[PDB]
Amino acid sequence: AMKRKKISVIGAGFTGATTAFLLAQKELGDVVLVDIPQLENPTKGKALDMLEASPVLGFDANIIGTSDYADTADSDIVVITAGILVTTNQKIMKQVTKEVVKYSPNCYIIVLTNPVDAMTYTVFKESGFPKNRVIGQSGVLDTARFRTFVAEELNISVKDVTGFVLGGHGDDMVPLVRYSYAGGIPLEKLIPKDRLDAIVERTRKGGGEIVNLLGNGSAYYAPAASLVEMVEAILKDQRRILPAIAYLEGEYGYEGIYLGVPTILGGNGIEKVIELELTEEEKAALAKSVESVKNVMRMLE
Amino acid sequence: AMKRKKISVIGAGFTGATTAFLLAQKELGDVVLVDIPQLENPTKGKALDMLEASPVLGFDANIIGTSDYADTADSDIVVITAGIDLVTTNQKIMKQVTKEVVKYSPNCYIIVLTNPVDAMTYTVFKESGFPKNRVIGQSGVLDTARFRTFVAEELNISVKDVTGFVLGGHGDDMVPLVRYSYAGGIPLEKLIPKDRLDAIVERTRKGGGEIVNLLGNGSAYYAPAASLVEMVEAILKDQRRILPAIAYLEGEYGYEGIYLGVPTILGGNGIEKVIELELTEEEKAALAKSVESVKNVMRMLE
Amino acid sequence: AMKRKKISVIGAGFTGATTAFLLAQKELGDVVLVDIPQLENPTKGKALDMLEASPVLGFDANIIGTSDYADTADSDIVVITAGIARKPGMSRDDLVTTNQKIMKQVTKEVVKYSPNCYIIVLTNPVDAMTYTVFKESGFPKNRVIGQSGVLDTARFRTFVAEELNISVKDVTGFVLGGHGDDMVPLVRYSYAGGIPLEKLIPKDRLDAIVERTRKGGGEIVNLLGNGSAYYAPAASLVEMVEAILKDQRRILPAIAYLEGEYGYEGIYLGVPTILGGNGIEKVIELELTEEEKAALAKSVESVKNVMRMLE
Amino acid sequence: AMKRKKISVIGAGFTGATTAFLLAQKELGDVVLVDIPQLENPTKGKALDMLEASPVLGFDANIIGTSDYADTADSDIVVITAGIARKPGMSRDDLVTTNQKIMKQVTKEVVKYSPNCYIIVLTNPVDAMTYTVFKESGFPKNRVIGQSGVLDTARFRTFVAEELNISVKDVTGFVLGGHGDDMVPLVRYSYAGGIPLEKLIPKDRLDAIVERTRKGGGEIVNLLGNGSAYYAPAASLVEMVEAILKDQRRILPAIAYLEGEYGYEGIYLGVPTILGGNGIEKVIELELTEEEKAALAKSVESVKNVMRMLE
Repeated sequence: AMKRKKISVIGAGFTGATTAFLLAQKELGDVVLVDIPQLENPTKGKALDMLEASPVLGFDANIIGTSDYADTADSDIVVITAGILVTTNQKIMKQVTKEVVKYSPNCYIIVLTNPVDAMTYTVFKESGFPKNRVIGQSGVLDTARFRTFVAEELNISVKDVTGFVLGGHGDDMVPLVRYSYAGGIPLEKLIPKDRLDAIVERTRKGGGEIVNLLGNGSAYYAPAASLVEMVEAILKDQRRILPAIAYLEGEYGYEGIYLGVPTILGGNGIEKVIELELTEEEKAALAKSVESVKNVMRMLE
Repeated sequence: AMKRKKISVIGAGFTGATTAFLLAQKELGDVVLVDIPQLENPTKGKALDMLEASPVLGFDANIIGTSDYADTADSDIVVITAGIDLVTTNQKIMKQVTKEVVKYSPNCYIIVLTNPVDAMTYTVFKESGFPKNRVIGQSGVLDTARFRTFVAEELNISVKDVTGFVLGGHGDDMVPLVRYSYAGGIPLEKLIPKDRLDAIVERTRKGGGEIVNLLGNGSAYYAPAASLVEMVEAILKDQRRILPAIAYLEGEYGYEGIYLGVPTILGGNGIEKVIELELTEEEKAALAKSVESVKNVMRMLE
Repeated sequence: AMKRKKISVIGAGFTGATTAFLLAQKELGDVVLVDIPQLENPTKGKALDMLEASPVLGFDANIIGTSDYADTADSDIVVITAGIARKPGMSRDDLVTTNQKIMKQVTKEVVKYSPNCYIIVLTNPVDAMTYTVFKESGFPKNRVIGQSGVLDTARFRTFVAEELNISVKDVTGFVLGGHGDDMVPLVRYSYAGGIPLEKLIPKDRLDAIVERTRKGGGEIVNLLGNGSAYYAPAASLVEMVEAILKDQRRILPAIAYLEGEYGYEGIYLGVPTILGGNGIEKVIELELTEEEKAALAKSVESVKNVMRMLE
Repeated sequence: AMKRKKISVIGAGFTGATTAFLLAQKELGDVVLVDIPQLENPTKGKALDMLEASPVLGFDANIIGTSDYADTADSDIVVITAGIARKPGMSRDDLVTTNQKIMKQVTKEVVKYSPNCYIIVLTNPVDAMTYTVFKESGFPKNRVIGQSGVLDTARFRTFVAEELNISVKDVTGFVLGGHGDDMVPLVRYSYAGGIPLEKLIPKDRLDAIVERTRKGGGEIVNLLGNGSAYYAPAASLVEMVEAILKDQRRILPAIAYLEGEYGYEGIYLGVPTILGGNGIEKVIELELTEEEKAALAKSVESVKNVMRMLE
């Protein structure tokens, strides 16, 4: 019998709630929205509010809020949005992963939780899943901001701007501006150095730019979207080329780390890590980024 | 030259924000999200966050946050979600918002959410000087949305094949016609026993409070935002939908000078027509009771 | 392993091609367009053209033309659109028997390569052709459906929308039975925003709308000069495909096998159904007036007449 | 009052009809499908069939078929798919001269009823035919556009995607100039997820892909047997219509009028453009290599040779 995909979203804060609504809207599957029992009634309210929107927006999807992981049973994909001082989010990543793993042993996992490289590593180790089934989000969000900033600079559709991002957020980000185009035209040909360097730099600070404006909590629209593109690529077996936080076993000359790298995202999750020839400057830039990744993994208990 | 539609959403709370995002995602036009000066930076941050989603979700829409009504200039539609003596308080906000809105957008259609929507839409109507077709309240679409959700759960069918029919406002002011409510065209009274169907009707009456009580802070925002977006799309794309709307009556149902939840044609001229149904004597008594409460709330205005 | 739904479309004429293109556009799954060996090249050419559109319209769906039914293997759904239109001089019997032989040959190949698929039939006359596919397939009755009532309600809704100047989205039609003289419409279960149409459209004009629905297929035939409708038939197939693949549990009229519903058994008939992950989840049985019962009896009489032309 | 955009499609062959159907489906505005008085009934049949699909696919749009250009009055956009394929006995010159007359006759009617529309031309040879529509209309250059590069990039991306086994959404092609030998593809400006295709595909198979792109139109002709591509050509036209109606400011390749760009004047040429609410907002000039400059000059000589065939 034909049955809908089941997707569970852990964390019913703004990113989690938004991701649940975007998945249901696209009819990608039934959605279970999970958070802690103290937040049970807010979570139920959000999900039911979302379900009450379905006759109007015209999507068929079930949406339930819960504090019981039993309801996540046989999820095809789980999206981890929980957490808030790295050990804080490590222990949450461990308690969550254990519960997710029991009810859906065959599930794929996407981790938003900061810092993503280390939090996705924890979820990988604790799960005992193969490496293709545990992905973190980072590069798509940085790519999204960079594309927004270049589209504003050139006054062109964001559809025709591409960014290229290895590594994580802020100072850990390794952008290849030489693999960044407008309609396939290298951006170094279109935007003078000061303004381009200023866009790379707004991309680094992009997460903080939103926190500072809000005054409380962090970004949620663009992060939720980023998670949803990654989920869609798996559920619809799209074999997208997307930057993902993936477990390395020799690629770029590193091993036993999660790093932000170009991947093929398909029905098996990470189909493959793509290995690029970097310039000496990019190699140097990435080596620095990885040292920062090792620096956080050693912060783990 | 081909120009995008412009929509301003007043109120950058959860309903306002969710409405702006849904409008952009549908490529219905450029979106200006407005609130008070004290909240300007939070408004810009929500708007920028939404726009930064656009490369991933793959829509071309401009989203900007502001506290300056000049950024709302030449809006095709404005959605009022601003608000929280509830009547007396919100009346003040509606007069002040509407005076800025019409200054900058003299030819716009206005859709009002703010409760109580019957008295707040009346206040926007009188303050604006606009003809009745251009000043619209949201109520019944949201009530019908909950009703259909509940009926879809009850029968285990697509929400797409469930119809509700709702005159008047929320809760006890709601005048449902279950004889005009269907699953795949089949009267629900044929498919759901009376005890469960009255429970669904009562659940619809209370539906707004049910979310408020679960959230603990604030009210529903997803289904309200969707409800608003369905009405915006009907006007912007000139669809001539039959939808329940809070519309100004000049004779219809034997009432005049009030806004009331009634079935409407919604198109490019706004409310094209208020539809007049033959009501049974019970349904006329229910609607009179509902109108009594509307007049009651209008007698708290100044 | 998350894997894509697979849909085979049998028949590469205008309705088949349009159905493949719509299924792919909606990313409902990978599409295999199938026709006879003699048309292998035109079938591959239409499929490659559709595929070449996918980057521009922005959908991930694979579309291939073929005449090798091995390429249909593990299809979740198969849409049969193959069959003959009548010519001047052709007996009623010969039209039925020719199309019956196609249905048998196609079904044998389908069930071999996709023994677990759902099958949706368009081929005229759809009651006797869906019956034929059913018997040949050995499938349980929930997995073999015909299309008829969706297309009739689509024309009905188009005419009503034009009469009232409102969105087709807020108009509903309700039809039992097949096309033309065999259609059994229920105007009393037909609405505009939930308002009974008999309260909104005067009897002469509403009666004319029903009649235009009856002749709806003929009207497109006479305008085109050669062949029949394809856009609205194609869309009608897609809505039924989507109901199943996305387990929507839609209420939709379908050509369903009856074992007692409405007082009939051993036949396919247009009836209201719930369409979902298990195909026909339920044939819905309504309280019919005495006139509607008599019109459905005369419609079943035509179904049984055509079933008696089967070899 | 909010009023729908209005698009007229000239020619009710497979590309035109498919274009009309895709436009309606996207709710981009009301569609008027136009052909000659002789095909009025068939044009009306196709338009009615498409409109009767709209309740099922859930789109509100008016679609009419006509032979009366008065029904095109006040179009925001007009798409020209009309024109003749080469008859036996006909030279290239005769094919040019014949379609030139159709462009002129069509354009006269279009501008009489839609003095402010944007015009997009499919008709081959598109460089010389867009030029004809430009000069007959008396419109500014931003308002008259041909389609070519989008279709070639669609075929290219399809071939690259099947080579690398990845989403067509993550492949880009970059083509200057027209179809066949006139095509000037920049493989160095062609990527997968931003990665140059030269670093992912071996030269021999990349060369075969560039060659398959040149022959792409003919591969479809040869498979079909009796007509050319329609699905990818219609989709290409629709992406360009959408960029103008939704003022998207896409970077898309288009047949555009040059006054000095790449050193060329007084010709339409396949070039990268910004396409938005003003039509061609800008022709983008690239810094080309000496080989690329030489290839474009050869392609431009092909464009000038055809332009000399015009009367």
